[PDB]
Amino acid sequence: NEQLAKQKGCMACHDLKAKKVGPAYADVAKKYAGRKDAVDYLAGKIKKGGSGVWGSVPMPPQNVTDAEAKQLAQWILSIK
Amino acid sequence: NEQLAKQKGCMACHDLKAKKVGPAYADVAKKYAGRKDAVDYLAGKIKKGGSGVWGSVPMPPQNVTDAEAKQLAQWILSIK
Ligand code: HEC
Ligand code: HEC
Repeated sequence: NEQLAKQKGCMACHDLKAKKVGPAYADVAKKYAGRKDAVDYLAGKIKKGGSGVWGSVPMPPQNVTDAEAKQLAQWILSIK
Repeated sequence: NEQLAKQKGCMACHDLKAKKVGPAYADVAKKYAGRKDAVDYLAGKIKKGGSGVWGSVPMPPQNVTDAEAKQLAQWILSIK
């Protein structure tokens, strides 16, 4: 039960339910750290959408330019 | 950049950084849905700790009785 989980400190490292469907940007940055094709890969994902890397729920295609997609990819890749 | 990510709606489905190291309970429940040994498995994980199912950061052993471990497992398995 939930009150026992709280009183035991469990909720310091767990949530009940994921608050966001997509991966956290720092986790994306870590997965793709050290890869020369990461910006091109991600900029295309962000623009066209995709599924199956992190799970089965898809990212819909996003309303960004190629420029904006590239920049978002560069920014996410710097997150730490 | 971050302001473009916000203005594009990206933060509806992403965080910058994971807020918790461990999996969300609803995700645990889904992974283990439909398994007769799930309560025994999880009660042991919660009590003894573990790593490598969700990632490499370990769950330390937790200060719970066997009773409490079993109940926490039963509760997490009901989360949806
Ligand atoms: C607004 C322009 C953005 C930007 C910059 C990003 N997203 Fe998403 N995203 C969502 C889901 C469900 C996933 C996982 C897809 C899969 O499992 O393959 C993602 C993934 C990403 C990534 C990583 C891509 C990869 O192949 O590793 C990145 C860099 C990313 N997104 C950026 C879900 C959503 C949304 C839900 C409705 C929304 C809105 C966005 N994402 C928006 C954006
Ligand atoms: C307080 C008593 C609890 C309870 C009920 C649970 N946890 Fe944790 N947990 C943490 C990490 C990093 C993981 C992943 C471990 C790996 O990758 O194998 C987990 C995992 C779990 C599970 C799922 C276990 C499985 O094998 O699928 C469950 C049911 C669970 N925990 C319950 C991290 C932490 C903590 C960080 C310091 C703390 C505190 C807890 N967990 C506490 C608890």
